[PDB]
Amino acid sequence: SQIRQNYSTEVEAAVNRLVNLYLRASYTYLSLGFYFDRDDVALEGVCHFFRELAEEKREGAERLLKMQNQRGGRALFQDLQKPSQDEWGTTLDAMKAAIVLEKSLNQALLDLHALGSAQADPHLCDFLESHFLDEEVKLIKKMGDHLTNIQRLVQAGLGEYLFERLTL
Amino acid sequence: SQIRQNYSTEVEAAVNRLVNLYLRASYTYLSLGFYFDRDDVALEGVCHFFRELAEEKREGAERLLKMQNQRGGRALFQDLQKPSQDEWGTTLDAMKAAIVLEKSLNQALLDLHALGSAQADPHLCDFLESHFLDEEVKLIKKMGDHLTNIQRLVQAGLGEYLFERLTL
Amino acid sequence: SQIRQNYSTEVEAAVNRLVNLYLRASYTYLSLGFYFDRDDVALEGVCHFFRELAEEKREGAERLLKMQNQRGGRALFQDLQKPSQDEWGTTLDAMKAAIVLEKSLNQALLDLHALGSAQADPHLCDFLESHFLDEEVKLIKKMGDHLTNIQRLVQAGLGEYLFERLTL
Amino acid sequence: SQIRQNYSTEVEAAVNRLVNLYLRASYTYLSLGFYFDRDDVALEGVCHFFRELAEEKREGAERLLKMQNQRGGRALFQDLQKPSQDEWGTTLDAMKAAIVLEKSLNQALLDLHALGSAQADPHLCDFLESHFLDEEVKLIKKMGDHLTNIQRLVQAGLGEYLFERLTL
Ligand SMILES: CCc1cccc(CC)c1O
Ligand SMILES: CCc1cccc(CC)c1O
Repeated sequence: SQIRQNYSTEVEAAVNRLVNLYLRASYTYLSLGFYFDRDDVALEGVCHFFRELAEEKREGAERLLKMQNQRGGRALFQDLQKPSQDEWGTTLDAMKAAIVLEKSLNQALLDLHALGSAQADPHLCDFLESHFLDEEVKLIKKMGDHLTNIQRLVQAGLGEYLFERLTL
Repeated sequence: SQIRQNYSTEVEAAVNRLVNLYLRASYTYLSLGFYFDRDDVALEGVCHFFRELAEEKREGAERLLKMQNQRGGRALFQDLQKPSQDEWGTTLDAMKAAIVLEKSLNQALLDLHALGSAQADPHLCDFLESHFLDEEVKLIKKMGDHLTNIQRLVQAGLGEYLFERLTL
Repeated sequence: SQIRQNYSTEVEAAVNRLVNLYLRASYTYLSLGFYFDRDDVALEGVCHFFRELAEEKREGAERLLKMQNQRGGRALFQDLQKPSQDEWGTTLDAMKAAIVLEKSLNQALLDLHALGSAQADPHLCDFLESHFLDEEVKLIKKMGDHLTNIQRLVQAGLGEYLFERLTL
Repeated sequence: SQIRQNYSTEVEAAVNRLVNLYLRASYTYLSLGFYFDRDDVALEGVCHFFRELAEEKREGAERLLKMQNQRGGRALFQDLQKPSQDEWGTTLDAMKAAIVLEKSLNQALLDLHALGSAQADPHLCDFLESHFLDEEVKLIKKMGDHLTNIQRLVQAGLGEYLFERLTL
């Protein structure tokens, strides 16, 4: 590549893996969103919360792909595994599954930053710090806050309704 | 009729029956609306939800009558049977009765579409698809969502109040 | 399902398969878009054309999922197969691959409409006609027009540049 | 210096060298710009592209000098070597020379970031990441894209004209 400079094959490969993780997270949230739109679940604020996360994770993957090209790396796509569940249980179950998911993405970001640091690739390090690391910390904080309020509320049916109406 | 073309006596008669069904549905919802306005029931969001449905079903009947004339059919009116109940119980009872009602109207629409298909009357088929079939599916989806949230909420008095205040 | 009416298990299953086909088409176009953003390919109008198609096909899948829930069907997601190519060749190769893809989606839509017709499901028939069948015919017409102009232009390098600058 | 803190003599000296490299790059682009304004070359979009780069590299040097003073370092200026060529050949030759130049500046930035990291000078590391490293990666990506389109176009005279008219 005529433009490629200081960009290791190890980072290029890890960026392609992180793209797959973000697209898989987007797919998981798409499934979560539509589950809460079911007529027998019917929590529209929960549906909107997850649908908006599907969109954020998709945008995250496209920013990584744009960066891959900016550095002269080559995008390589793999299958997207279907989400781990077909039905997601209560808002509480779903928010616990969402935090598990986000912590895995954050750990993948931290591993990639560690690789870029070892490879002495400061553009990559800065890119992650600028667009991903702080967004994940803020999102995990918000989910943890939601989890705490959901738990304080669970008359489990009444608590689920009020959280969706008054917080989401 | 100088204008009548491809419009069978069977469809003309079924359209007149469907007009009666819609006017009867309007009347049912008028009764439901005023029941929830009773000082000893007093759920104003429920009253408004049903009153607005009375108006939609009346408009539905007038659109069918306009179509009957546009095709050269002849409107024939019958008695409107009084609604099946004088008192409608809880919001839950009422919303279950409303979904029963809407499913009967949807089944009458589907039967009429089947008749128009058999009679090779595409204007009729399109008319139903354009103005009625999707509106019924959306309305039944909304009622099913309401029923699910009402059920999750029923401290039955508190649940009824909160649904009327926070959803309707 | 309390709301489900006239919605066959065969249509429900075929809608879930069509969702997977649209998401796979979105993924293919995402790959096509980023290939044309490569520094050694560098045709930005081509990249934008495919990126915008990725977004349309994703929206198509979400409209199908919303309809599945509106009818009381249950969304079931499968793996998304990676796109069939890692590198897409010239604009001409890519536009030929895009038309192949769109014709497969159109054929899946026509098969689903045939199933809904056989199952006497007019809401489904109308839904496809309203949101999908005409959009596909218009898109295939546009791609065929692009293919004809690309072919008339291929001094193959000069022709590729001018098409991207003056048409896209 | 009353304000100097954690700022090593090695970084201070390297910043002064990087100022000289940026001013020399500005001078090179000034020469490139005016060459394309020659009546016997006459590619005004190329001239404007390089003139605007002369201005960016000059601004880059002034930002480094402002930072040198903010840290309590002392600016020391050296001769600016004249650009390496008096005539720059075709747009293609010139864009290849520009990418060579930018890669040398990027490598000097990466070396300075490595020095700041070794010296445990995070303000310097952040300063480079914030104002220089991403700008260079974006500029090198853009030049690589231009180089690819120039090459696809070279009827070498016609290709040069069309690139200047339709891209620049
Ligand atoms: C944002 C929803 C979504 C999920 C999974 C895969 C794709 C392909 C672009 C997608 O758009
Ligand atoms: C922006 C053009 C330019 C080139 C080289 C040197 C100087 C001195 C400021 C200059 O302004």
